[PDB]
Amino acid sequence: SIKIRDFGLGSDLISLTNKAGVTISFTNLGARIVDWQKDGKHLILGFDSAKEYLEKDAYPGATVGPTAGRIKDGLVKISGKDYILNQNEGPQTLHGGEESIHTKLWTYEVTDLGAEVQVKFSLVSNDGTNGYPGKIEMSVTHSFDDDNKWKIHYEAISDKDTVFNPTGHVYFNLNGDASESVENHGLRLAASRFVPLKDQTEIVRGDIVDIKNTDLDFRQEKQLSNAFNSNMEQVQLVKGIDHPFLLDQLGLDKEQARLTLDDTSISVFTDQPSIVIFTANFGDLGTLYHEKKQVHHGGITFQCQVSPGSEQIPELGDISLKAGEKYQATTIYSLHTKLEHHHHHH
Amino acid sequence: SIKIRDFGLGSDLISLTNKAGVTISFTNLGARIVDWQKDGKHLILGFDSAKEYLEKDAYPGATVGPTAGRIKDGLVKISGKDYILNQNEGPQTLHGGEESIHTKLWTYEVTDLGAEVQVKFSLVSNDGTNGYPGKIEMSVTHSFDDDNKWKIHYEAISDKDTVFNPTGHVYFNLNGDASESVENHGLRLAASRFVPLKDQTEIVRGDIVDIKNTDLDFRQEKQLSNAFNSNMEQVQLVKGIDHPFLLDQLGLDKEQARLTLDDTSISVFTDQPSIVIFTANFGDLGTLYHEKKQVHHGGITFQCQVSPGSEQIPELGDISLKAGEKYQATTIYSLHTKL
Ligand SMILES: OC[C@H]1O[C@@H](O)[C@H](O)[C@@H](O)[C@@H]1O
Ligand SMILES: OC[C@H]1O[C@@H](O)[C@H](O)[C@@H](O)[C@@H]1O
Ligand code: NA
Repeated sequence: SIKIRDFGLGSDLISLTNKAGVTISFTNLGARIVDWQKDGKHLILGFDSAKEYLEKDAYPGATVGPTAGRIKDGLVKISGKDYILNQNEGPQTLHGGEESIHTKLWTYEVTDLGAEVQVKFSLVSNDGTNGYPGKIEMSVTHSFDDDNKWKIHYEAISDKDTVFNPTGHVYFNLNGDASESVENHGLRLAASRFVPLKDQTEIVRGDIVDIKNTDLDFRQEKQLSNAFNSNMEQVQLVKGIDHPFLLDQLGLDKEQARLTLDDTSISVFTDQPSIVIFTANFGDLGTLYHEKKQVHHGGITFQCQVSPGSEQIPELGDISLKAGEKYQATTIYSLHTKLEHHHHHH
Repeated sequence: SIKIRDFGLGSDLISLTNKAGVTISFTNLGARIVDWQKDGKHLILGFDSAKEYLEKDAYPGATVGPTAGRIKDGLVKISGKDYILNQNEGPQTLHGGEESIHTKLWTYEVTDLGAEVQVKFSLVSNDGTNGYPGKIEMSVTHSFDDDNKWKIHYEAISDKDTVFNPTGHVYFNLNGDASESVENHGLRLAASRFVPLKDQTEIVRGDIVDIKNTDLDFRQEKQLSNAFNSNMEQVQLVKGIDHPFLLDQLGLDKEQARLTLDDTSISVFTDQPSIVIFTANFGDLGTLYHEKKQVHHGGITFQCQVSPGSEQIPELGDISLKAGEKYQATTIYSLHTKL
């Protein structure tokens, strides 16, 4: 079933319940996921109204872009030309600049396919918005089906050569409580390399490093605590994880990551080459989620996209988008129960 | 009473009914007025869903900007520098360029003051959007009261020197039906001059013209048909009226214009210096409003703002907005019924 109601400030909340009783909800403010529950338990982080997002943290569950991540000095090269984008983090352009797409009300239409329900959000980024050549006609379709798969499908076409590499900013916390650290979760991730950051500004260092057999190696499932407790330079730098991991094998058909807690698992599939993992390294900020003070490490993202830093590390990819060319990207998060045995204590 | 409902594509329809039983409705799609009715008759033109506006005509009732009207060649100069804005009508920038603020979903908040209810719409125009320096934080407040006064109050702040001169694009039609020409309405307007158009491109011609004692003199109430049947080259040029009229006396307290049909009249007040009057000169287009095919001359606007063409005729004013300055504008449409 599908339900809709005002979510505040003119945004709406679209709630779907599939045949298995699982419910998931989205808002057109930032074409974002607001909640995902199983048996009354929140699987992700979210707020209860639109205003909270605007006042507390606008990123959670949002669609971010046009370019996700940081671009050093806000400088990109588009068809031999240098362009400077809005700089909202020091000289850096983070997540598309200020008052970006995650802060706008997108229009939308719901399509009921029975076993699947699609919520297609649309927005036009005008030419020159935040320094980006356009216009860019974007759409993000969020769908949920009877198989417990939440899929995000992105599409875009620009009138001019530009750059495009958006992502989905959901945070998971299988504890269903922000005040509980995700160090108790098990993580499997099919990636043998990562992109180190230069320093506190978080721009890329310039090299790609092999992480096999270090505390960041999750090719074989291990608890997140292993990473959090690590004193490896990079972990200490950011007080957790806040990095792009390069997938070893590409393709929508492969389970790239799996996050488990007891009997619940979330599997990640995508057609993108990297996954930026940020573990809510907010220290004592304590943003309130459902009246619970969020803890350091109280959430984890799996932002699938082309890795940030390609400006400096060309091997990472090319995010350019040619005029008239159709962009597409697909990321899927699937929920499972008793996929494996995970019985630990922390 | 206030009622909020889905208006399509995620947009909302906010309807306010005052003590007199008059109903006015707005949508956050373009911070716009959708309907205004008394005793079951529509006083303005509007559609029944968001999709219609997008498919048929996105301008009716909307907040248009950042700059309302046409800018020759899309060119403006800011702090002595040339800037080219998005061109959406040939080389001109009309109503802020393509996919402008009238096509965006604005956020909003309703404030019930009892005798008056306000709906405050907000939107951020990012720096560089359609060529305009910013970011510009804008808000438009539409309010309605028990005295039948519909007021629009604009506010904006920019992080950078830029240009700003928005307007409200409601079309009135006291016949309550689009298939009926407004030629039968009487119009009074406190302006002795107007700004002629150069040609069919509708860019300003360059001069300011005195209209005293011509078919366009409405200082004394007159029926629109007069203007409409005029042989004035400017009338002939656009097939009706599509021009900026310069108000003789500035100030919000003065009734600047009045539109009448029978027992019903609309008074216009504004703190702006000009009113752009466009009489829906669409010929056979036949846009459908409420299933009624619109006729040529089936509507009239009162776009209060600084006259378009200031790029070429500086006497008209200056639409620059310096960084950090707060822009304000107010326009009121007051409804009256003779007893
Ligand atoms: O929400 C703010 C956070 O956004 C994440 O996507 C970035 O990776 C973090 O470095 C940043 O602190
Ligand atoms: O909606 C399009 C119309 O907008 C009006 O404000 C302009 O004055 C007309 O020239 C134009 O045809
Ligand atoms: Na809505």
